Amino acid sequence: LESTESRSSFSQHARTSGRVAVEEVDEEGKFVRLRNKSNEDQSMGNWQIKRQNGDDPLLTYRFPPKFTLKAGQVVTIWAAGAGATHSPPTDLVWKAQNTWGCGNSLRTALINSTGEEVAMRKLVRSVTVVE
Amino acid sequence: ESTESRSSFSQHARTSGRVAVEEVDEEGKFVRLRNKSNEDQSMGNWQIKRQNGDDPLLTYRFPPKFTLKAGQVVTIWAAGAGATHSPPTDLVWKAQNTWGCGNSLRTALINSTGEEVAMRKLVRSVTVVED
Repeated sequence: LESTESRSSFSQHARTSGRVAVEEVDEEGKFVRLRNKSNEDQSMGNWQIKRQNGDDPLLTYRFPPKFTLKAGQVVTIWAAGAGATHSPPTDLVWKAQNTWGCGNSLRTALINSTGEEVAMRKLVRSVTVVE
Repeated sequence: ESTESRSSFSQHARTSGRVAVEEVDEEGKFVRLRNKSNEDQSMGNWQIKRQNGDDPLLTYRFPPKFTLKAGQVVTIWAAGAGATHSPPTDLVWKAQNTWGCGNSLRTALINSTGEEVAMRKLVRSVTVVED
């Protein structure tokens, strides 16, 4: 008998330089997925992923000192809470952080070994309900 | 070699009465309606009006007697999907090959006196940063 009405919007802003893109970001905070979209391997030892969730404190993941994402390949980095299994080279677990973080603005940035941002993907979700 | 895009996906939904437009296939194969209430809804001679941007209006007409029971769904398939007509859960729109695809899809439920009682509109935008 009650009427309902809502507007939802979900936007994805992506930017990539170099060989590796931030391909998929879990809205439920379980994982971040990268892909080497090139025909050459990418060394990613001591690269980082910086995660800015709104005004939440920055979260930073650091890759192993030696890690290679091969041409065409995907790596998924799982937060500890997701219950995934550490299985390189396709699946890595971030043991220190239980979630990548949830919320209406999630910015995931890939950082190379010298500290430059080389790719990012930002998810924004807005919802308004008629009252 | 650098790439950048912003995509957005918006859903505007409005429902009065017992029956909502629950899911609209972006590939045009089907529309699913849900009786969200604890009571049956008679929908004999109701209509679904589909406005895809400025494309010609598409109009589906329910059978002259049709009941969507409390809590239940009905999926209306375009003839092109190859579904099997199986009332009351699946109805095939035999004359019409697709619900239509595109960046703006508006699906409205019309009762037997011509009132729009529910709707769901899906909009997709994508902008690519220019060289």
